[PDB]
Amino acid sequence: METFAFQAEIAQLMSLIINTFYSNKEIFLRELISNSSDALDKIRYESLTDPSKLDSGKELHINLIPNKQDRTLTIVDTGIGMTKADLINNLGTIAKSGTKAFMEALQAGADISMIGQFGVGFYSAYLVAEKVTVITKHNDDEQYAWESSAGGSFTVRTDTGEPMGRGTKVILHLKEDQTEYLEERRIKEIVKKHSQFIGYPITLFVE
Ligand SMILES: O=C(N[C@@H]1c2ccccc2-c2c(-c3nc4ccncc4[nH]3)cccc21)c1ccnc2[nH]ccc12
Repeated sequence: METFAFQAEIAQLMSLIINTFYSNKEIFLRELISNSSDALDKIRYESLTDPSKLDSGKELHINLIPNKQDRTLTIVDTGIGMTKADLINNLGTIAKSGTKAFMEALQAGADISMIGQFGVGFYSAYLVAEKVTVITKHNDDEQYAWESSAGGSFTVRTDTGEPMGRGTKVILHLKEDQTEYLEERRIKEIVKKHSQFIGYPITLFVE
């Protein structure tokens, strides 16, 4: 397991998300489902020129998996996934420019719910999670696990878990006071409100 330091910009954004008082937290699901949808679009478009791109799995879907025992909400997609380079360097670049843009928009009057317009909606996960674990598999790399509980650092290591084929799993280790997002009625309510038109089947698992 390797440990990396977040750059100043993104670290500050993560702290604002965790410290700022904001009641409309439910938007985190909309943002994560949107990112899954985008990743699914990417692998699908690539498969149009190179069909073998789907040898690692032809199904294009999104699964929402709540687990009360572990107090986690997992979003799983069979999208393009992320390579090690994406996890450590590429997305670090996007996180910096996106954070800078978003922070300047906030001082103007932009709301936290507009975070997705700046390419850093992923971080809205910290509105409800104390820790986020990302398990991902890209065709050009091996399966990796990225993880961070804020505090200025994150980790990356090869994942020895169940082989995914291709895609991304975003595991949200929910804060003690945010367990409503593990309730079937609550999740269904949110999906219908913000993601009813996503072009991929969204299956809400139950327990
Ligand atoms: O939302 C997605 N991805 C995010 C992301 C988005 C924007 C900026 C950084 C990061 C990041 C980082 C990340 N943030 C950093 C900040 C600084 N340095 C390295 C960094 N890596 C680490 C893991 C995951 C992610 C995503 C991509 C493809 N399909 C997906 N399906 C479901 C999510 C998903």
